[PDB]
Amino acid sequence: LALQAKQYGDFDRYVLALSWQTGFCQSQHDRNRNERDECRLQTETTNKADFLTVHGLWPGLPKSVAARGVDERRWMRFGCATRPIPNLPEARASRMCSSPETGLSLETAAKLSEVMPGAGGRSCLERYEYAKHGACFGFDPDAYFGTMVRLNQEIKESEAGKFLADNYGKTVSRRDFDAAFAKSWGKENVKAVKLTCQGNPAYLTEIQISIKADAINAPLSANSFLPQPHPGNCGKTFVIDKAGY
Ligand SMILES: [Ca+2]
Repeated sequence: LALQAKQYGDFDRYVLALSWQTGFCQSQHDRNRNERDECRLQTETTNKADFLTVHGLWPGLPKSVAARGVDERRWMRFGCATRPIPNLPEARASRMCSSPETGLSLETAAKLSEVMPGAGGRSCLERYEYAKHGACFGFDPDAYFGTMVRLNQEIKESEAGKFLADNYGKTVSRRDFDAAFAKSWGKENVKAVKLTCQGNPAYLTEIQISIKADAINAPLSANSFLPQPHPGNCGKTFVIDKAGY
């Protein structure tokens, strides 16, 4: 089904936030945070591209919301719980299972789990994600999570995903990562990607991709992306973190 906002649809972009799952787990470990079940075993996998998981799909600041004194910072911090609007219940990162069950179908839930290891169970990442980024738009949860799943697949199967797999555990350059993204998606769209790194030597933790709001329901092409000014904190080279701490 098509992902469509019922209200507040006047935003420019979605950010598809993809974790480099091994690096995410590495960063939580490095910062002495309580280990998550998704991370515990440091389980290896045949297609290393499968470590690129879905963190979320984040609408940008709606113009209606911006008009009420809400800036980017507030929007990023609170999403659907921004005051004075949309002012839906706050999603708490420390208590993700306190957010409502999303009502996603069992079929969608199982597909989601494959690419979002923290979905469901007593982890509930998808509850938190929908509460912060979807509930106030009235997104259909199946359409919303199905879209995340599809987009993640598209990235994974692209030259960008193959680059991560082919360079698993290695130091890569932004130059070469960008060339890989460009191969699939166009040189003009390299700047639609923000890369986040942690640690020293720095390793990849997240890939954020800016997509035109009006393009979200189409398979990704050179026309789907919204380049942005912020490349992220990864610097010129960084490590594609391997499973294990
Ligand atoms: Ca690691």
